[PDB]
Amino acid sequence: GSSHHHMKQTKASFEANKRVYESVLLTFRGVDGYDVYNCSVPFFYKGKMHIYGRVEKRDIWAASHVRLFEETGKDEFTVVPGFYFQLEDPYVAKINNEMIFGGTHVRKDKQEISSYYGYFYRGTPDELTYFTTGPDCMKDIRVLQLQDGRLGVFSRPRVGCRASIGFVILNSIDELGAEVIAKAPPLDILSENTWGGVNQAYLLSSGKVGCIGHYSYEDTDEQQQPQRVYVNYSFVLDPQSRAIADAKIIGTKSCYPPCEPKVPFLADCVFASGIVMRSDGRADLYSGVGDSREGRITIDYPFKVHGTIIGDLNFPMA
Ligand code: NA
Repeated sequence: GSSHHHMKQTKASFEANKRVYESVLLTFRGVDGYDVYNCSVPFFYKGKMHIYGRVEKRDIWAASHVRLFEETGKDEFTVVPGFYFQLEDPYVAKINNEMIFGGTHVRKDKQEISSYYGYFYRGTPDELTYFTTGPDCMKDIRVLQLQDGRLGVFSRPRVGCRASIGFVILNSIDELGAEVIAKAPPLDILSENTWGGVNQAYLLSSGKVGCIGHYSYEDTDEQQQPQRVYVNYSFVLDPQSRAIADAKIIGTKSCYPPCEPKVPFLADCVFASGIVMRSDGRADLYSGVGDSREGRITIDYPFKVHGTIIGDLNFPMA
């Protein structure tokens, strides 16, 4: 698809000191011959765990779609007939008891990518209605509902080697559009020669925002081959002061079971999906692995000092 054609020391510390309690790859049924990866966070609908997956052949020129899957066994998901989107990298949020769903839409002219943008949909998994679009050539836009009911919006401008995560508060999802996302001011998250993005935002009991995302940079492996490193990253935003706290690596490719990446320069790449709280007080971190599989690791809850999650991703029928 679109992506395929100091943190280095922080990562080496993480690789030495990591606490991983469980480690699996997900099995997907019903889409044989496609890879499934870079999913949404899992959510609940009709009493069942579901996830949206990015569905794409291994070939770097193959185009992505998104399908809905339902949990049919432990770490086993079966495609739900009847729901397709022409998108990459799907993601979900709950705003006023409604699903907001998004993905990256790729526009082509004479078999080459001409533009891409975030498409946003609202409703429930049985019927999602496309309603707004992000700015030209931006991805990694994410929303959540804040403690006062307003809409937090994360942007992610990226032009060559200049990238930032931005953030703006809107009154409601009815204001979400290209110009307000484009004008979101920067947050102090990404360093020079790095990139990254929010994948899933959570409202915490303190009123702060717990972010699960990715942090990325260029490196060279032991065999002196190029790698675009992607790590699972967390931080906590204070939406009033805009201060960033407790920024840290929470997962890396070595945490998940071994698997072939889509291309050789994604051998140390994981693209976060989100966390699900467990019966044992730990977090299940779901992630894309090598732009080819979806994995799950059990980790310490990454927002302990800033509070527990407010609300859930259990979606009511319309
Ligand atoms: Na991407």
